Amino acid sequence: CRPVVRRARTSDVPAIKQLVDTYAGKILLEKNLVTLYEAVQEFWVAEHPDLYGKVVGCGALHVLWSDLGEIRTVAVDPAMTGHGIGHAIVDRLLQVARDLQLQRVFVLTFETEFFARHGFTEIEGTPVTAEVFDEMCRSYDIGVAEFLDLSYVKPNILGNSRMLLVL
Amino acid sequence: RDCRPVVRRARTSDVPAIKQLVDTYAGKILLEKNLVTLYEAVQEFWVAEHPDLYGKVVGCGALHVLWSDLGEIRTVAVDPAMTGHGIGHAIVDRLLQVARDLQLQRVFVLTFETEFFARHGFTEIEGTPVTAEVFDEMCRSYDIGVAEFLDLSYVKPNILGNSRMLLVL
Ligand SMILES: CC(=O)SCCNC(=O)CCNC(=O)[C@H](O)C(C)(C)COP(=O)(O)OP(=O)(O)OC[C@H]1O[C@@H](n2cnc3c(N)ncnc32)[C@H](O)[C@@H]1OP(=O)(O)O
Ligand SMILES: CC(=O)SCCNC(=O)CCNC(=O)[C@H](O)C(C)(C)COP(=O)(O)OP(=O)(O)OC[C@H]1O[C@@H](n2cnc3c(N)ncnc32)[C@H](O)[C@@H]1OP(=O)(O)O
Ligand SMILES: N[C@@H](CCC(=O)O)C(=O)O
Ligand SMILES: N[C@@H](CCC(=O)O)C(=O)O
Repeated sequence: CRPVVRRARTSDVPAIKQLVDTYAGKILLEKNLVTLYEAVQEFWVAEHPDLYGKVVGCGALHVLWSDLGEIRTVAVDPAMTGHGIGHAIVDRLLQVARDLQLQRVFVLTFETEFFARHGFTEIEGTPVTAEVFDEMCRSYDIGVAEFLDLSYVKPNILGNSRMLLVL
Repeated sequence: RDCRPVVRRARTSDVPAIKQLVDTYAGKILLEKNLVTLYEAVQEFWVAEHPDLYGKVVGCGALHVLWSDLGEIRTVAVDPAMTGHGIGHAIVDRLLQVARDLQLQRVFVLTFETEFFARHGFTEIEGTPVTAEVFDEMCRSYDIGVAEFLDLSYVKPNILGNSRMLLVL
């Protein structure tokens, strides 16, 4: 299995949404269409080569600061799991992270083994509320960035695990 | 065109240069932008390299996707010492190609540089701007149903009192 992983187009957003909706709830955070469209340039999709490039998976990398990214919304069609599509997507995202000149990537996930294959290690966060987080983000600049590591404080909504990768 | 520069995807390392370009024109000409905004939006940004000066960033531009069929051109800026040589146009050429690649159907822009954008096929349009507060209510409601009747390009607030222009791809 050699999925093609490529940058998303607006035309893939429906398939992305469908993927999210499959797992949305206590596993993945819900996303509406407008949110996805706006984020489209963060998104990569996996194609099924034998099936004419049909989209069977997705993932996103979101930039927080000059040195830090977060992987989000990685999902694979439940009928296509276990063939390396997932790992392919993550591989791509990490390369993008490198190309962008990021130094670290974090993720919030229940799939700790999956991510551990990529070198992610579980860390103990200091999560805050959404409100506190919004305060932090509003103040965020060079000075604040000196002492505040967003990877540690990013809210944990689903109650999953926090993991970190040093590029 | 004098300068046919390399136009490439932004990196986080480029953001200080981008910020410098924006701050050069910010206020009346361009909407200001802090570092955090820029970092988050980095993946929307393209930069123009000086062909001889160690690839130094001498221009920038971005495209922002609003909905399946619509995008907006933002924060296009060129080093003042390097203007009039085709860098601007090279940037916009790229953004427009990105738009097409993305499967956008239309692109808009809010600008004082009307002749510049007209070169790329943009025509002025009669906006019906709303307040920022209203625009935010609109965005919070936005979905397939609303998009049926509400064209965000007509209503996006005009902060700077410039011209509103549209391009059908
Ligand atoms: C921020 C976030 O997104 S949080 C992250 C997680 N997202 C989710 O939980 C959403 C719901 N879950 C899913 O969509 C999927 O189950 C995913 C994304 C977790 C995994 O997708 P999969 O496509 O099954 O992943 P992939 O197939 O690459 O790997 C799974 C197993 O297949 C096998 N496999 C791995 N690589 C390959 C390969 N190259 N070729 C063949 N088989 C492989 C391995 O046995 C592997 O197990 P591992 O997890 O121990 O490495
Ligand atoms: C959302 C938004 O971005 S709003 C719009 C853009 N932003 C701004 O206004 C920010 C401030 N302005 C700037 O940074 C610049 O002046 C820009 C971006 C508007 C123009 O950049 P430039 O690099 O000067 O663009 P470029 O050289 O391609 O400009 C073309 C003009 O200069 C002259 N010119 C351009 N290329 C050449 C060339 N190769 N040889 C000779 N003359 C040229 C032409 O007269 C042309 O006229 P036009 O304005 O009718 O097209
Ligand atoms: N990748 C993020 C979007 C990040 C953002 O643009 O805020 C998501 O899946 O929603
Ligand atoms: N491209 C926009 C940002 C778009 C966004 O909200 O992501 C800018 O010039 O900052």
